[PDB]
Amino acid sequence: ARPCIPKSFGYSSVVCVCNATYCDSFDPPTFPALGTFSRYESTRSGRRMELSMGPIQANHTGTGLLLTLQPEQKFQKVKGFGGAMTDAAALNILALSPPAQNLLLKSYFSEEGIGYNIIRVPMASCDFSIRTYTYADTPDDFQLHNFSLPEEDTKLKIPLIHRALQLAQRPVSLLASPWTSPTWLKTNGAVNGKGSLKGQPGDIYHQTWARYFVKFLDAYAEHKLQFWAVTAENEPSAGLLSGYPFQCLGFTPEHQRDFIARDLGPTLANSTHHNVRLLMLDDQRLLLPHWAKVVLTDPEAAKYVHGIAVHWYLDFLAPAKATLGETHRLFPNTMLFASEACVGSKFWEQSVRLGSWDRGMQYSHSIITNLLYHVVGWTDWNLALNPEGGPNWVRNFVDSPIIVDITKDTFYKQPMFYHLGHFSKFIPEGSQRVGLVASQKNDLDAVALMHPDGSAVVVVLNRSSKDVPLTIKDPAVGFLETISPGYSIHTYLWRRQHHHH
Ligand SMILES: *[C@@H]1O[C@H](CO)[C@@H](O[C@@H]2O[C@H](CO)[C@@H](O)[C@H](O)[C@H]2NC(C)=O)[C@H](O)[C@H]1NC(C)=O
Ligand SMILES: *[C@@H]1O[C@H](CO)[C@@H](O[C@@H]2O[C@H](CO)[C@@H](O)[C@H](O)[C@H]2NC(C)=O)[C@H](O)[C@H]1NC(C)=O
Ligand SMILES: NC[C@@H](O)CNS(=O)(=O)c1ccccc1F
Ligand SMILES: NC[C@H](O)CNS(=O)(=O)c1ccccc1F
Ligand SMILES: NC[C@H](O)CNS(=O)(=O)c1ccccc1F
Ligand SMILES: *[C@@H]1O[C@H](CO)[C@@H](O)[C@H](O)[C@H]1NC(C)=O
Ligand SMILES: [K+]
Ligand SMILES: [K+]
Repeated sequence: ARPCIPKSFGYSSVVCVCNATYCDSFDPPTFPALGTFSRYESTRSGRRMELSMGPIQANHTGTGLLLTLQPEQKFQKVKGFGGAMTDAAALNILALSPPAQNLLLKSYFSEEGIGYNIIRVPMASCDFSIRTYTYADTPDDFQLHNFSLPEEDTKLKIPLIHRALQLAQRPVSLLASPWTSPTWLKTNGAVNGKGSLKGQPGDIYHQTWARYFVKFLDAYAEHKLQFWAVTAENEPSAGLLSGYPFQCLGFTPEHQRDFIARDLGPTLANSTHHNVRLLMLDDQRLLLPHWAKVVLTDPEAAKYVHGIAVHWYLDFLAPAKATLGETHRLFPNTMLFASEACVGSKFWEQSVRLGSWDRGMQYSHSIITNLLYHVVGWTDWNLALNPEGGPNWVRNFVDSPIIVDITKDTFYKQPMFYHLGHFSKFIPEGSQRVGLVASQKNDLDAVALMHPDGSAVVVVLNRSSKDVPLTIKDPAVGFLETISPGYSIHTYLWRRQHHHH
């Protein structure tokens, strides 16, 4: 509908520049007729989700690389894609003028944008906050009579969530996660540092903490927001670490098991919010499968846990087959969901690299890895940051797919935004991953899914410098002759006519 306005900041690719009167956008989503495919292309050279169409052909005479769709080989159903409405993201979005705020939110949540259908909401403050607070800071209030939402929620986050929901045609799911409890429930009496809930699961401290979740859901329900899921704690391993710099609450896996079994599971199930799903872990994948074994081999905890939330720190390496693969093998009925991903977190990495194609490729490669290892969704971290990668009260700056520059009333869409978009826009909730088989060894990364209405989507990532000709075969439909240019990502969509073999 409106093309990217590119700008270079001296990194490998460009950002797209948006402001109070202009942002790139798509037309309303339409499928090509039977016999035609749609291709959306982004390239390092600067193409940004450019649409082209081609014929599906009955015949293929070539002998080069063939990717054959396996539409009856079915894997996981997809919950969706989105990102996090932290205090930092809310402050950056609202620092824009109302026209630019609108264009930013449309970029993410509308059908003329990339179709996000998940928002992660911190329960009170985290590092991406400028004030440290919980919802029940008044000490020894075990019945939580003074629980209440501050303006960070009522004036910033809740109104923005409502605006996102109005722009979305897809139903949006909210996920909530706490970082710290009130300090009077913790062993160390501080929001950060090494410390856990006082006492033992099943006691007053633990019962109060579980009740805080229900008060949170109650308070958001007064504002007409309902949650799809909650996690039992953001990064429970972090609060076991001496000197941890920001809000945390430490649980060993046995502690989380007992908390869920004795306190959180029973309290949620006894509430009006009993349909809210509970996700365990909410931490890095190398804690799996150990954490899953500890929690899910206890039948009393197991009966409360709907899924396992995992974090992706894209600056780091970790095995996927031994963590996500093994967890799926051992616990195939417990969904895996990626609840946070970020890049640029190491202190020595420039937090915001405007126009980094490499960070874009890290994002899409991670998403493909995630989907090939049975994960049902992918959630980015902060929806928007400033050019420092903040604000952040401990200076823990990081990158974001949208960077806001208040001094120019401008925001910049990073390659990461488009890499994520190649998935979020084209994979509706309820899509199912299907198999995709290469005829010969090759350098491409790819994934195939089927929409709820039977349509096909294939994402093809080329992290190499070399242009790779290829053909996609859909046994029921025909052949798509294409090329994967060096340093590109493509999404292919087509309708699948009924066909008998
Ligand atoms: C927002 O950005 C747009 C796009 O860059 C600006 O519009 C451009 O302005 C230059 C300078 O006058 C023109 O030469 C271009 O033709 C314009 N392009 C388009 C597509 O309109 C616009 O001025 C900016 N708006 C604000 C409020 O700063
Ligand atoms: C389970 O939830 C019910 C909600 O009905 C709680 O029952 C109420 O508890 C409050 C005090 O906490 C009383 O003022 C009400 O009279 C109770 N209502 C009824 C209908 O009995 C109950 O406390 C919860 N149980 C837990 C958390 O163990
Ligand atoms: N030509 C295939 C090869 O390049 C690997 N790509 S892949 O199969 O898509 C893939 C598998 C596992 C994790 C991430 C991945 F990207
Ligand atoms: N994982 C979420 C947690 O709130 C920490 N925020 S962060 O963006 O991941 C991060 C940034 C900089 C340095 C270290 C970090 F962990
Ligand atoms: N429209 C949102 C829907 O839930 C799925 N969208 S879609 O089918 O992948 C699509 C098709 C054509 C053009 C753009 C698209 F996004
Ligand atoms: C495909 O091949 C066969 C001939 O072997 C025939 O159906 C047709 O001529 C070819 N072309 C198309 C577009 O079907
Ligand atoms: K309060
Ligand atoms: K950094």
